[PDB]
Amino acid sequence: PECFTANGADYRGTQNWTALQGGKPCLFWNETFQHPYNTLKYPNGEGGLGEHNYCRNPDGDVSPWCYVGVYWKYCEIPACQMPGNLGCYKDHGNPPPLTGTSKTSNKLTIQTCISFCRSQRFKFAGMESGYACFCGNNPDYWKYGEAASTECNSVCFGDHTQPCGGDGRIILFDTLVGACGGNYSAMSSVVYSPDFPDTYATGRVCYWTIRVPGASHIHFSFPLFDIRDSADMVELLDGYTHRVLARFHGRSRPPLSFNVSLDFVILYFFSDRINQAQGFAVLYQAVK
Amino acid sequence: PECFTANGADYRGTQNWTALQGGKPCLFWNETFQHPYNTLKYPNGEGGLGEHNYCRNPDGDVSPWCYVGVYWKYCEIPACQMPGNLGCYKDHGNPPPLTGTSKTSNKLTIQTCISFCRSQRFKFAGMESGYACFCGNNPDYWKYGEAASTECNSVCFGDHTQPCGGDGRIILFDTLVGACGGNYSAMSSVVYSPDFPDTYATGRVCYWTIRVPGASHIHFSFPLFDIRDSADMVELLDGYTHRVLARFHGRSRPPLSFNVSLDFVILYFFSDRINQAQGFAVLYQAVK
Ligand SMILES: *[C@@H]1O[C@H](CO)[C@@H](O)[C@H](O)[C@H]1NC(C)=O
Ligand SMILES: *[C@@H]1O[C@H](CO)[C@@H](O)[C@H](O)[C@H]1NC(C)=O
Ligand SMILES: *[C@@H]1O[C@H](CO)[C@@H](O)[C@H](O)[C@H]1NC(C)=O
Ligand SMILES: *[C@@H]1O[C@H](CO)[C@@H](O)[C@H](O)[C@H]1NC(C)=O
Ligand SMILES: *[C@@H]1O[C@H](CO)[C@@H](O)[C@H](O)[C@H]1NC(C)=O
Ligand SMILES: *[C@@H]1O[C@H](CO)[C@@H](O)[C@H](O)[C@H]1NC(C)=O
Ligand SMILES: [Ca+2]
Ligand SMILES: [Ca+2]
Repeated sequence: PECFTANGADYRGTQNWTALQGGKPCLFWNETFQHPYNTLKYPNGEGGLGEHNYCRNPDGDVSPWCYVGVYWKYCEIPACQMPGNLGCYKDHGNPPPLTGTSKTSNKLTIQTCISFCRSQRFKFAGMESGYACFCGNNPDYWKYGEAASTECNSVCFGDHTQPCGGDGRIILFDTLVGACGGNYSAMSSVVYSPDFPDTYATGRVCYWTIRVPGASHIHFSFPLFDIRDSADMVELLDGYTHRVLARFHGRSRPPLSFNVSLDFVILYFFSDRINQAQGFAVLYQAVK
Repeated sequence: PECFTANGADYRGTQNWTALQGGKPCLFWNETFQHPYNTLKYPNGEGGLGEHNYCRNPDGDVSPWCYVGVYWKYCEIPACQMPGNLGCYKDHGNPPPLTGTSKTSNKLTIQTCISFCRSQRFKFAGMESGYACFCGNNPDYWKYGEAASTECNSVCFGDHTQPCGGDGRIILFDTLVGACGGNYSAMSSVVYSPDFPDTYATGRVCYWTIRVPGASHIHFSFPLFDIRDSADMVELLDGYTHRVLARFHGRSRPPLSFNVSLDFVILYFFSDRINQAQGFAVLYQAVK
């Protein structure tokens, strides 16, 4: 996976066509001087612009894009799909792709939808048309077929940096995403900060247990780590002893990655009441 | 103040009469071998027993006591009254000492009463008879007079380690006690962990601001510090910069005391979801 955000703001791969099939080539960011976004407005490489023509998302749009009057287009990047975004699917009406429950909200975000469905004990949450939230446990949310991820790019009504599906198009998420806690026993998975992909709420204490029977060690990486405060903190505890193995906060970041020689770890997050930020994504991989 | 707990479990002063006036002298704990409590059952000085006859509370009774068939008695120790316990007062009925609101609860504790009143925006909370909670903003809760603190020693129905008043006797607390947050501007005050004097709840994030216009420094001491986990933590932040000045947790305790050369500090507490403990009491004293 090359993206651990919902809008691929963290994408830093080398796709430079709007689509791998039938796409247009991207312009170079160090020559797009007519346009708002180019390397001269953003020295220091902010949002990943540089001396290339690779798809990027520097302005908080819903997906990566590039300059190509249609002077820019979204890129359809298959590897850029955060873990837990299960895809964009067609919704032909009756029955719907998820059959559990639904609501509409003028402030819908991915997480407010996810959160609504999770509450009600549903496995899957789907957003359509920017404002409609569908929940379900149905395994066959793909019933009407997959759609290009670009057909799910309506802005969420509550957050314009986030995609919320489309007309007859539903963007699907596992409701574990951004839960405040959870048990993980898979060989490898990703854990997101609470409320992800919204910024994390103030005053959260959340922990997740990672227990992989038979592991000799577990490898941790933090492909996303955007925690604001010395007071916000992410901690890994030894599961058996509760000893704090590592403490990360806004002023002491994680190495690319590191290994813990345990089969049982507890990841804790504490959020203060000062400033919120995008949060984190931790990828763990157990090794036998 | 010689006690920062509600039952004086932390009292370590030298009173060895049950009362300073008309009292009986206490027996020595290193010769009370008939009794459950003595220095041979508790080597390592637990609950402050040693080679003395000083009032102590090693068994989680509601107040300090000593051996003197009435073979033991509570001690009436004027200095042992935690900051925010405003005293024990007479209640002669109509009108009551606090006139705001009331409830009864089979699980009453000091904090559940305090919490109920605070919620409703009352300054004062009072417990009577072990089970009755009274709230009020009335300044004259002392209207019927003070009583010996020993007349307020009914066990709280929800916590037998805590006093909850008596028949016609009300024990009074400032509702700031154990609040999850607050602003302090006094020259000196005490801040307690959340839910104090109950053990702190799991999953709390609380902060209190101490801002004393014109202070050159603020002196902090921790006369009580009973935090269980490496994962629970108390932190002091610079108010202007939010820099974490000191981090204390279950495995790294505070010095007797220390000074911060600021007029503006934020005290933060984070409580994990593993084990709770009695909590803390921080005494600050600003200096000009
Ligand atoms: C895409 O970028 C690569 C550099 O990674 C470059 O070799 C190639 O010229 C690019 N293709 C197009 C059409 O820009
Ligand atoms: C921008 O950078 C590319 C890749 O190095 C370079 O080939 C190109 O000529 C540059 N264009 C300008 C206007 O700097
Ligand atoms: C972590 O785990 C693997 C063994 O599975 C090891 O080969 C690799 O070098 C380790 N990485 C670090 C940073 O220790
Ligand atoms: C009280 O204890 C003090 C020691 O601090 C001792 O001098 C004195 O003998 C005691 N008085 C009584 C009656 O025990
Ligand atoms: C206990 O300690 C006191 C104070 O030191 C001492 O005077 C007394 O004789 C001791 N009694 C016994 C039985 O050890
Ligand atoms: C703290 O403050 C006072 C000045 O008000 C100073 O005299 C005292 O020595 C200080 N204590 C510590 C531990 O610095
Ligand atoms: Ca924060
Ligand atoms: Ca704890």
